[PDB]
Amino acid sequence: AIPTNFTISVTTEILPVSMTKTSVDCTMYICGDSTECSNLLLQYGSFCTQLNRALTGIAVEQDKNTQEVFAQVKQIYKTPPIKDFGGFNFSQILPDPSKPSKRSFIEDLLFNKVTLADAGFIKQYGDCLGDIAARDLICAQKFNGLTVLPPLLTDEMIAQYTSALLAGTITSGWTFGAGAALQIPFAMQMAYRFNGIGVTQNVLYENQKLIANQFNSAIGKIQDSLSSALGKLQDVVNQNAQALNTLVKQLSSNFGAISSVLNDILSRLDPPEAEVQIDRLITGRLQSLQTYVTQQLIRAAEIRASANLAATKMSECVLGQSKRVDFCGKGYHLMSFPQSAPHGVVFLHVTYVPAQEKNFTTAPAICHDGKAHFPREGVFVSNGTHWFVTQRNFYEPQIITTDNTFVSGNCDVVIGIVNNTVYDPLQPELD
Amino acid sequence: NTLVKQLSSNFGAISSVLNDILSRLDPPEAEVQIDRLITGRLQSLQTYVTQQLIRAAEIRASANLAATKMSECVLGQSKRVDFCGKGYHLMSFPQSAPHGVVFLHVTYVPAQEKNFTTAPAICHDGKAHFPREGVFVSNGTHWFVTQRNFYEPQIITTDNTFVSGNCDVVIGIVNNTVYDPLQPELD
Amino acid sequence: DVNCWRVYSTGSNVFQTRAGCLIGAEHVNNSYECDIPIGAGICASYQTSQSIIAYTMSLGAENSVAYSNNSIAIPTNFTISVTTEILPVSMTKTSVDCTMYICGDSTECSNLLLQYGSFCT
Ligand SMILES: *[C@@H]1O[C@H](CO)[C@@H](O[C@@H]2O[C@H](CO)[C@@H](O)[C@H](O)[C@H]2NC(C)=O)[C@H](O)[C@H]1NC(C)=O
Ligand SMILES: *[C@@H]1O[C@H](CO)[C@@H](O[C@@H]2O[C@H](CO)[C@@H](O)[C@H](O)[C@H]2NC(C)=O)[C@H](O)[C@H]1NC(C)=O
Ligand SMILES: *[C@@H]1O[C@H](CO)[C@@H](O[C@@H]2O[C@H](CO)[C@@H](O)[C@H](O)[C@H]2NC(C)=O)[C@H](O)[C@H]1NC(C)=O
Ligand SMILES: *[C@@H]1O[C@H](CO)[C@@H](O[C@@H]2O[C@H](CO)[C@@H](O)[C@H](O)[C@H]2NC(C)=O)[C@H](O)[C@H]1NC(C)=O
Ligand SMILES: *[C@@H]1O[C@H](CO)[C@@H](O[C@@H]2O[C@H](CO)[C@@H](O)[C@H](O)[C@H]2NC(C)=O)[C@H](O)[C@H]1NC(C)=O
Ligand SMILES: *[C@@H]1O[C@H](CO)[C@@H](O[C@@H]2O[C@H](CO)[C@@H](O)[C@H](O)[C@H]2NC(C)=O)[C@H](O)[C@H]1NC(C)=O
Ligand SMILES: *[C@@H]1O[C@H](CO)[C@@H](O)[C@H](O)[C@H]1NC(C)=O
Ligand SMILES: *[C@@H]1O[C@H](CO)[C@@H](O)[C@H](O)[C@H]1NC(C)=O
Ligand SMILES: *[C@@H]1O[C@H](CO)[C@@H](O)[C@H](O)[C@H]1NC(C)=O
Ligand SMILES: *[C@@H]1O[C@H](CO)[C@@H](O)[C@H](O)[C@H]1NC(C)=O
Ligand SMILES: *[C@@H]1O[C@H](CO)[C@@H](O)[C@H](O)[C@H]1NC(C)=O
Ligand SMILES: *[C@@H]1O[C@H](CO)[C@@H](O)[C@H](O)[C@H]1NC(C)=O
Ligand SMILES: *[C@@H]1O[C@H](CO)[C@@H](O)[C@H](O)[C@H]1NC(C)=O
Repeated sequence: AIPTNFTISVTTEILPVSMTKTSVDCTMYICGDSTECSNLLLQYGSFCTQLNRALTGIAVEQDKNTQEVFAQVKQIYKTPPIKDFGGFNFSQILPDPSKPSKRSFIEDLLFNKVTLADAGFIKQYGDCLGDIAARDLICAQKFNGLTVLPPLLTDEMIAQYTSALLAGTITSGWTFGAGAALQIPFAMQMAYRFNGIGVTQNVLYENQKLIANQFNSAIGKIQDSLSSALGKLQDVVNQNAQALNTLVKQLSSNFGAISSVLNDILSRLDPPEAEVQIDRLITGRLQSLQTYVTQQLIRAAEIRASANLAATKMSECVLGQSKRVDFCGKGYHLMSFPQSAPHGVVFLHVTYVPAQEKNFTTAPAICHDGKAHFPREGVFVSNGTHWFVTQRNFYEPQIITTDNTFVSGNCDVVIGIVNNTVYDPLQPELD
Repeated sequence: NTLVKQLSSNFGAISSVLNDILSRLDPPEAEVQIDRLITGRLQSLQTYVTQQLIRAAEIRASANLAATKMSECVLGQSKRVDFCGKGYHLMSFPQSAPHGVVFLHVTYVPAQEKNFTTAPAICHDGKAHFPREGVFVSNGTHWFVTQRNFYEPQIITTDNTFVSGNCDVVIGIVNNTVYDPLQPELD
Repeated sequence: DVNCWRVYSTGSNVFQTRAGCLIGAEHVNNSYECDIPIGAGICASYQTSQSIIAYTMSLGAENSVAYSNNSIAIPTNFTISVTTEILPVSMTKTSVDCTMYICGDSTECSNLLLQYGSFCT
C-alpha cells in the first residue's frame, strides 16, 4: 500500500523549566518579636543555617535551568524587513513591534492563560498595615519570614532569545547551530528537509502552493485553539503557593503545650516554667520547616529533569532535523519553532503525514535474461497489467530501466521473482 | 563536619555532655535529660541520611548520561545535534578523572564562506533538471553544481542531475545547457 | 521591599530596580556580562577609584543575516576543533556507627538507646 497524497501537521508540546525561588527567616517564623524565645532558640542555629543553604542551592539551580534552555546562542539575530519566504506566513510567531512587550501574538495568548500568584515583587510595609494584613495571603506570609525572590532574566529577555532563535532558523536553516549562519532561500531549505525524510525534491517544488497553504491553515488552527491547556505550568504555581500557605497555617498547633501563642505563655508564667512550653513549640516549628525544605528539594529535582529534556529538545528539534521516532512530534519531523511561556516553553512541531493509500501487487526482483534485477532505492509495483518502480513514501511510477535497477546473480534463488522486461535506455541511441 | 559540629546542641537539656549529666544526677532524673539528647541526635542522623539519598539520585542521573555518551560518541559517530560537541561530530576520546570522566570531542567547523546566486532547477529543452545530491550555483556568468558543505564546482551533465516534468510549474527555474557527456563519444 | 525610609543608612547612590532599592552602587549606562547577579536583569561588579557599579546585563552581539530569495553562502575552508566535557560519576561512600555517635562510651546511654534500634538499622 503506497500513499498518494500528504498532510502537513503542526502540533504543540508544553514543558516546565523553572519554579519559584523562596527564602525563610528562621527566627521570624519560630519566635516573632519575642526576645526570650530568641535567646532560647540560640541553641539551634546550625539547623537554620543548614535549611538556608539548601534553599539557596535550589534558587541558583533555577536560573541555571533557564540559562541552559534559552541562552544557547549568543548572537541576537534580527528578522529581515522583506518577508519573502516562498508563501509561508510566520506573522503569528514573529514579534509584534507595536506592543510594549515585544511578544508574538501566540506568546501573548499563552501568557494570559497562566495566572501568577503575585504580580511584582515590591509590596511595601505601608501597603498592608492593619486590616489588609492577615487577610491578603502574601502579607500574611511576609510577616512570618517567608519571601519570594525574583528571577534573573525578565520576560522581555526570554522573548528576545526566542525571537533570535526563530530568525536564525527561518533565514539560515540549521547552519547557525553549527557555526556561522549561512543564508539560503526558504524553499530550498524546505526541499532539503523533504530530502531528509525520503521524498524527492520535485515533490516539494511541484506542490509548493499546496504545502504553503496547509502550513498557514495549521498555524491558524493553533491560534484559534489557544483563544478558547496549560495545566503542566499552572500546577507548579499551585504547588508552591499551597506549600507556603500550609507553612503559615501550621503555626496554630500546640505540639503538646498549654497554648500555641508565645505572648500568652510569657504572661501568666515565669521563665523557669515558661521555658519548657517554649521549648516544645520550638521543636515543633523546626520540624515544620524541615519538612517544607525536604519536599522542596524533591520537587526541584523533578523540575531539573524536565528542564534537561527541554534543552535536549531545543538542540535536536529546533537546531536540526531529528530522525528518532516521536521525539519531535507524531509523523516525519520537518521543523520546530520555540515559544516562551510563563515558567516554561512551548514547541511547535511541523511534521509530514502520508494521506491517501492505494493497493498494488509487488515483487522482490525481476528476471530478464536469467539475471535478477533489484531496485536501487525504490519498490516494484504493478497496476494489474504493467510493472513500474516507485519510491516508498510517495507514488510516482516510472519505467524499469538498467539505469534504475542493479543486477545480482541468476533467478534460481530469489523466492518470489517475476518475469518482465528491462528497457536498457542505450540501444535506441546506438541505432 | 556539620554532623560532628551538631554534637554541642543541648536540645533543651541542662547540658550537651553526657558525662556532666551522669555525674551530679541520679538515674531517675538523668533519664529525662539523656532522652532529650537521644531524640535530638537521632534527628540529626536522619536529616543527614535523607540529604545523602537526594544527592545520590542526582549523581546517578549524571552517570547514566556519561554512560550514554560513552556508547554513542566514543563507540560510534553521532548525528544528534550538540550531543558530542559543537559542530559536526567526528570522534571522541575518553580520559579518567577523580570521581568522573572527561570527553575530548573532535568536530568539523565550516570556515570561509562565499556568496553565490542559486536556482532550484534548470530548464534545458522543456524539461526540468534537479541536482541529485548537490546545489546549483552561479559565479555571475556561468552555472555549476556543487556539494552543500564544501565548494567544489562542476559542469552540469546528465549523469549529474535528474529530470522530472516540464518547466511550467517550478517557481524560480532558469535557462542553461546540460552537457550530456555521451554525444562526443558517439561521434 | 522599599521603593526609593526603612533603611539602615541612606548614604548616596540610591538606585531603584525592580528587585528593590540598591544603596551603595553606581548606575552606569553600559551593558556588560553579568558578574554578580542582583536580579530582574540587573547585575553588579567592582570596577575602576575602584567602586561598585550596577548595570543591565547584555545578552550578546547583534548581527543580521543577509537574506534574499536567490542567494546562498557556501563555505570554502574548514577547521578541526577539539573541545572538552567534564562529568561526575560517583561520590564518597560513608558508614555510621549509631551507638558511637549518640552515646559514646556511656553504658547507661546505650541501655536507654536500646529502645530505638530499628531506626539505626
Ligand atoms: C491532496 O490533498 C489536498 C488536500 O489536503 C487536495 O487539495 C484540496 O482539493 C480540494 C478539491 O480537490 C479543494 O476543495 C481543497 O481546497 C484543496 N485543499 C487545499 C489546501 O488547497 C489535493 O487536491 C489532493 N491531491 C490529489 C492528487 O488528490
Ligand atoms: C499573514 O497572516 C496575517 C494574520 O492572519 C495576515 O494579516 C491579516 O490579514 C487579514 C486580511 O486578509 C486581516 O483581516 C487581519 O486583520 C490581518 N491580521 C493582522 C494581525 O494584521 C496577513 O495578511 C498574512 N499574509 C502576509 C503576507 O502577511
Ligand atoms: C496500467 O498502466 C498501463 C501503462 O500506463 C496503462 O496503459 C495505458 O492506458 C492509457 C489509458 O487507456 C493509455 O492511454 C496508454 O496508452 C496505455 N499505455 C500502454 C503502454 O498501453 C493501463 O491502462 C493500466 N491498467 C489499468 C488496469 O489501469
Ligand atoms: C566564472 O567561471 C567561468 C568558468 O570557469 C570563468 O571563465 C573562465 O575564466 C578563466 C580566467 O579568465 C579562463 O582562463 C577560462 O578559460 C574561463 N572559462 C570559460 C569557459 O570561459 C569566469 O572567469 C568566472 N567569472 C567570474 C566573474 O569570475
Ligand atoms: C515606585 O513608586 C513609583 C512612584 O509611584 C512608581 O512609579 C510609577 O509607576 C506606575 C506604574 O505603572 C506608573 O503608572 C506611574 O506613572 C509611575 N510614576 C512615576 C512618577 O514614575 C514605581 O512603579 C515604583 N517602583 C516599582 C519598582 O514598582
Ligand atoms: C584553509 O585554512 C588553513 C588554516 O586553517 C590555511 O592554512 C594556513 O595558510 C597560511 C598561509 O596561507 C599559513 O601561514 C598557515 O600556517 C596555514 N595553516 C596550517 C595549519 O598549515 C589554508 O591555506 C586555507 N586554504 C585556503 C584554500 O584558503
Ligand atoms: C486494500 O485491499 C484490502 C483487501 O480487501 C482492503 O481491505 C483495503 O481497503 C484496500 N485499500 C484501499 C486503499 O482500497
Ligand atoms: C504467496 O502465497 C501463495 C499462496 O497463497 C504462494 O503460491 C506464493 O508462492 C507466495 N509467494 C511468495 C513470494 O511467498
Ligand atoms: C519466466 O521465464 C522463464 C523462462 O523464460 C520460465 O521458465 C518461467 O517459468 C517464467 N516465469 C513464470 C512463467 O512465472
Ligand atoms: C554576502 O552578501 C551580503 C549582502 O551584502 C554581505 O553582507 C555578506 O558580507 C556577503 N558575504 C561575504 C562572505 O562576502
Ligand atoms: C525573487 O524576488 C524577486 C523580487 O525581488 C522576484 O522578481 C523573483 O521572481 C523572486 N524569485 C523567486 C524564485 O522567488
Ligand atoms: C528560457 O527559454 C524559454 C524558451 O527558450 C523562454 O520562453 C523563457 O523566457 C526563457 N527564460 C528566461 C528568458 O528567463
Ligand atoms: C544614561 O542615560 C540617561 C538617559 O538616556 C541619562 O539621563 C543619564 O545621564 C545617562 N547616564 C550617564 C552616566 O551618561
